[PDB]
Amino acid sequence: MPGRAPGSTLARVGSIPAGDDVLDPDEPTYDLPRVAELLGVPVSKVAQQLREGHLVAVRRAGGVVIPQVFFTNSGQVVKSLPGLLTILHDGGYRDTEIMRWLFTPDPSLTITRDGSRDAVSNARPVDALHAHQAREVVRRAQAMAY
Repeated sequence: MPGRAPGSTLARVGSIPAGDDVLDPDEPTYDLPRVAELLGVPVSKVAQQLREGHLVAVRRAGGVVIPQVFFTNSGQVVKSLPGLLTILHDGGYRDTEIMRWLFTPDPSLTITRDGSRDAVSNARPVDALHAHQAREVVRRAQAMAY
């Protein structure tokens, strides 16, 4: 049928919440001053990234942190990461939910560990995206929402 969809622009911007820390506190994390340090930008620009749906932050004990793993080994944001956020944002998934599936090692996932050559069955999808095996993560994101 002739029926165009008025969904030309996806809503990839909104208010991204910060709530329950999914990663364990011993896992490497970034903090607002540290990200400001990393990108060479003010804290306010870091907050803008968060407002633009480029990055996600969670709260541990009271402090707001951003997992190291959201940034590549080059200290850059993963290109398709705001992309996953786009689909999950449209699906109405909160910060805690995003990291939920993302930090859960999947038994049916067998990927090579980032930095390594070897394959790990039942690994965290984070290593997949960090090693540009992101498509499986995008798939998992899609399956999680739509």
